[PDB]
Amino acid sequence: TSQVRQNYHQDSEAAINRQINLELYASYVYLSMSYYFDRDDVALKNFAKYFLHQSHEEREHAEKLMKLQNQRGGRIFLQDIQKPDADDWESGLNAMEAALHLEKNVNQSLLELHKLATDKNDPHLADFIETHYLIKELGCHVTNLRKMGAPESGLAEYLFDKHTLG
Amino acid sequence: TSQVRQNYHQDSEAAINRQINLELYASYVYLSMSYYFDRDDVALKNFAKYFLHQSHEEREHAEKLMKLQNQRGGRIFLQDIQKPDADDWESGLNAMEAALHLEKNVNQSLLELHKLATDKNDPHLADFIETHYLIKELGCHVTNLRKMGAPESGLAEYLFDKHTLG
Amino acid sequence: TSQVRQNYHQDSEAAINRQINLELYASYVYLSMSYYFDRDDVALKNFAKYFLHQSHEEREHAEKLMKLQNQRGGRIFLQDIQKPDADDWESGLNAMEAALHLEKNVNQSLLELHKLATDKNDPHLADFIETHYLIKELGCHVTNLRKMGAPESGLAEYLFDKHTLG
Amino acid sequence: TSQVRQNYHQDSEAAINRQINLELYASYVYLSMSYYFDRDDVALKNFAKYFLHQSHEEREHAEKLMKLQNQRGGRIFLQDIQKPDADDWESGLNAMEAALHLEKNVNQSLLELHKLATDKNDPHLADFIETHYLIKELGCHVTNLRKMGAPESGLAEYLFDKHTLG
Amino acid sequence: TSQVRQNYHQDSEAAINRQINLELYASYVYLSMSYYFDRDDVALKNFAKYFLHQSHEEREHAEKLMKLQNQRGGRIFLQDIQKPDADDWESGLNAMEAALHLEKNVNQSLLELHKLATDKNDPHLADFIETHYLIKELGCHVTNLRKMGAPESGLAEYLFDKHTLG
Amino acid sequence: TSQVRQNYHQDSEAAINRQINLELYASYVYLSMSYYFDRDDVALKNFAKYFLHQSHEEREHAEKLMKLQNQRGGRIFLQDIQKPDADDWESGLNAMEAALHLEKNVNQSLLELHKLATDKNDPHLADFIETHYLIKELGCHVTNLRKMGAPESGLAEYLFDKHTLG
Repeated sequence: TSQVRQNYHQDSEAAINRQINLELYASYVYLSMSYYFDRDDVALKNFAKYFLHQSHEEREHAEKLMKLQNQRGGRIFLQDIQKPDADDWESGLNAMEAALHLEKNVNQSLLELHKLATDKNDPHLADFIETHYLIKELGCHVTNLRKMGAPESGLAEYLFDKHTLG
Repeated sequence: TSQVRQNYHQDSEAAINRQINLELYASYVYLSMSYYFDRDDVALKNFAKYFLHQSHEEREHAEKLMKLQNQRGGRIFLQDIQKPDADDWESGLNAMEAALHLEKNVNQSLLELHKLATDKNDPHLADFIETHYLIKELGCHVTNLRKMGAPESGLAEYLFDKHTLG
Repeated sequence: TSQVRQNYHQDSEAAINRQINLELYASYVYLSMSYYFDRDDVALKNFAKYFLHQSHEEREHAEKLMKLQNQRGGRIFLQDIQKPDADDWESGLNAMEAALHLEKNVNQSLLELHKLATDKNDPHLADFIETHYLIKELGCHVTNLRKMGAPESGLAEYLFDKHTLG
Repeated sequence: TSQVRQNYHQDSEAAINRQINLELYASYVYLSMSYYFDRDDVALKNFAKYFLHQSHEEREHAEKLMKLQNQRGGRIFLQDIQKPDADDWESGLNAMEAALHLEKNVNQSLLELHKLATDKNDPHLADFIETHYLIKELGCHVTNLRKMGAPESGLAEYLFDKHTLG
Repeated sequence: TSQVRQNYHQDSEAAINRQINLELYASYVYLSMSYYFDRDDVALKNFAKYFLHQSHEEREHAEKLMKLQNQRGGRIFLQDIQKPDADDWESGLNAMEAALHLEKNVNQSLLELHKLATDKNDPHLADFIETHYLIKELGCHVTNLRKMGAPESGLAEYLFDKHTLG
Repeated sequence: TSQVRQNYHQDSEAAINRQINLELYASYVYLSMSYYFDRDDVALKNFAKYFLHQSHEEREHAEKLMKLQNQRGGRIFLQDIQKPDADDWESGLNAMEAALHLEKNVNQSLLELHKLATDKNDPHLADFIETHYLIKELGCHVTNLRKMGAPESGLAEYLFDKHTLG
């Protein structure tokens, strides 16, 4: 090629295709986590709308990644989206850790992306990718869930529902 | 099975899972066709902001099914989300006619859903596709693009962009 | 054929149109009666403003069906609007008795429509019609008037005009 | 017849009960013309707002007359309202021009009744005619389309649908 | 038959009189359930607001039918209103669970009233069922109390008394 | 048992409960009647919106007794709510006539409840009752109607609706 591209590598153009999927995955996942806490033998809305909100949130990420190609110049190639690993997320504490673990791999994907954003001397790519993500909050809640009665306390969670997910 | 269920001939619960996927696909394909029209060798923002905005709405077509599952008593099984057929489309009219067939499909599996539902005695289920699943539109856009010299008269597309999307 | 026709059967399409020549007949009837009461020599000034609104808000049914046909892919085939029965409407209940009578045939045709709307298994049709038009109220005007002494008492007349229809 | 009747010929009235039958027909035609442009294969919204609007405005045009009758101590004698004429109208251009002829006709009948007003010195009858009626505006559209590429250039009666009817 | 009665079976009516009396019983229980908690030896003001609030809504649900009955031209025939069933209800958990078993009952008598409608095609009757009824909320409640410790844990049905009924 | 019991006797307690089932019988009776006038073949809308109110504010007396009961340490032992005599309520005053005739037996009971409150020298019960429920208003209405010629003058009926019940 287009009249726009310049200093943009074919590798870099493939990676975003890769992330565009991975971030789309996470939306699928959190989506999957969101309605598990909406079903009655769990009944933990808030946990619901928390994950639905992280689901809408990574549902973007991509959507801004797709802007990043239709702007650096590349072409967006979309691949299927995968069903999640589980289907009964056991509990609040389990979920978060899973979310906890899902958000690392997502970020690992980017950490090597900037490592590709430097090896191909793309500063307009050596930006934008470093500041829209990151974990740790999803840590914490783990500690906040660990030290309580989770995932036993069912009581330790219905309280975590109000005073940290309200 | 669970505690809320009653008068929910499982057979339909299976199908509920299938719209979930279906409508998701819709939201995928519309996601596709949305960020092609942001491509710089197309640059048709409004066409984007339209498809970008049909994707979000057929997504919540599905979000507002996974709520119907839990509710009537069911259980939500997700599956992979397959890519669209392209992977990057042809023209506004081509995109338009596209959704047309697509929404005709996603509507086909619902009038195929009223039946089975309009039989297995689920007055509940009978009144949540009856309240808000409808396409007509598009079909009436298709017309507005053909008659104007689309999909070649690029001037037709660009004027359609500012007047029936602005 | 039409590009958005789907599950829309021809028996249906032709019976809609047969219903539009009813819903424009009453409008003409309610119009016919609205201005028998604007006559200087009975001059029930509300019964005039009442049946007027009725002819108005029963030319809106027939319109909403025209919005419907055109939305289901159909084609519209209007016919002559016959003229009501008789030009002198006598009095008050007798026209209220007329308007009752008239509403009931309009109801019975829609019941012949919906009964036809579940033979071809149309969800969209059968949900559109049933969410709108009924009747009763006039039932409680014929009574009142028959209960007060109408129509044969002129003081009964004017009072209901001035205390029910204001 | 009547006590209020005065200076009103037979003759004048009958000449009112046939201009009502006319103004009525015109709305029935404007209806037929407005919903023609509400189809899925025509797709002109502002055309469908226009004639529907003249539809009501002639509805009223016929009503004022009605009251004129009773005010004149007349007796309205309603006849059947005839269908069009046309179902396909069938382009933008070919519609107004059939309304122009439609409007040049109804006005032709105004003038005769008014000459009937001067042949009976019915001045309260004349001043009803020369207040809020007549054509032209259709004309200046008719020219506008032709000058634009109708009916050969759908892009014409499109851009006329938004630039003079929005 | 009655003048407004049309397309209404005996049979449908006498069913309404057996669904009225039922929604009626549905309120009485809630009262019995509200003021149970209004005791000095049970001490949950929020539960007490919550079944007294249901008690007010099922009564409305009962008034809604009366009105349809007559509106259908039916003749309401009231019966005794039977008593609970229970005076000690006799914890938070156990109250909910009998409210769930209760709501499933009255909904059962809806679904068979609805199917009653289909076996005659009574579409005005049918739209009164699928608009403003059903449970779930009681489902999604019972779980929470269970998971928290109820009835083995007054500290739970206390805590649930604020954090989901404040 | 009880810990807030003191100077509350068991003739009292068992007479309070007896009084609630009185005051719920009134509600049921007013409710049987409100939707009597809602019948198409009487339709005195205000008679319906009044007695409907009476059935409220006499379903609210009974509730004000349960709060009292539980306050004074007691227990609530509700019973079957017997049904009103006759489903057809004749006319306007006949319903009014009954309506007084029925207040005179809730008051008569209360007056019998009070004499029990001084013979056991209760102040808090003897003050709560004498500051709430009385009668006569209806007394004036039975007269007005009988003065006008009710019920037998349907015109005396409907006016009283409009000028006194509105």
